[PDB]
Amino acid sequence: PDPMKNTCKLLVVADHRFYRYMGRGEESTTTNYLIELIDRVDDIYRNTAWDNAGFKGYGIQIEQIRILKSPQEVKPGEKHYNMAKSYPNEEKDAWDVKMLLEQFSFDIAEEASKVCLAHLFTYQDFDMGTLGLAYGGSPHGGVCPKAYYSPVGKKNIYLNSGLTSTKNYGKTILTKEADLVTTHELGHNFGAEHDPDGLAECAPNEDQGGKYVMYPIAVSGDHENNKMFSQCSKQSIYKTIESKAQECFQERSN
Ligand SMILES: CC(C)C[C@H](CC(=O)NO)C(=O)N[C@H](C(=O)N[C@@H](C)C(=O)NCCN)C(C)(C)C
Ligand SMILES: [Zn+2]
Repeated sequence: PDPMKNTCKLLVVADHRFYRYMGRGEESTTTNYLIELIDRVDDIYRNTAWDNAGFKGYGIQIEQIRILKSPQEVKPGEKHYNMAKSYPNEEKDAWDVKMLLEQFSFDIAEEASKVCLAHLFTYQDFDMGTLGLAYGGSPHGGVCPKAYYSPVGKKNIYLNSGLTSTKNYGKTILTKEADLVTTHELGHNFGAEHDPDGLAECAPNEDQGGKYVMYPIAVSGDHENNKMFSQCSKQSIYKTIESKAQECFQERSN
């Protein structure tokens, strides 16, 4: 690994929802939560041997934390990821998660072109227990800004983004749970797809340590494998990490 290029710098954004409900309406409380979360998530990444050998030391660090203290005032018909109402159903507490990710990508496109990854932290109750979403490892996107011209948006947007909500079923999720969501979404950004039941090695039984972080069904984090990447995820991220490090990875600060 190139110690000069082993860290994916992040642009972390907290919308007014997160600021109010998670940060208690205080910058200090909001940034502290995020700084500590990314650090724990980083511990997972830095310590992972993508090649089960010496290809490790790769992780994430926050470059900028943007805090949107109040909803984004918009003109009728116009939408923004930080606006007060949910879209498309203003009656629901949350946006359709997919449309929200696209909107976030559209709105922070300018800032996203200057970073390895952009991650939105919000506080809205997504339907059917969904906690987050991200580009990369699908059916393109992920680490390092890749342009995509949006016909509807009339500009280039970048697919190096993801989001995490710390609210599910009417309550704030446990910090141990939030860590898992971000690790999983960032996992997608790093190229990992979900672990398939078809490969036991990548989706063990509860008596074998449980499932790994990229399993599609949320894992409380009370089982051993829960906060680790399976061999399937490792292989994917390993392939991705190589062709990408030189492109946008930087040197770890500290
Ligand atoms: C951290 C997890 C892995 C993220 C995924 C979504 C995903 O794959 N993001 O990239 C999720 O929220 N999964 C939900 C989940 O497991 N949520 C749990 C809390 C749930 O609703 N469990 C009860 C089922 N009614 C689904 C969509 C499966 C309901
Ligand atoms: Zn997923």
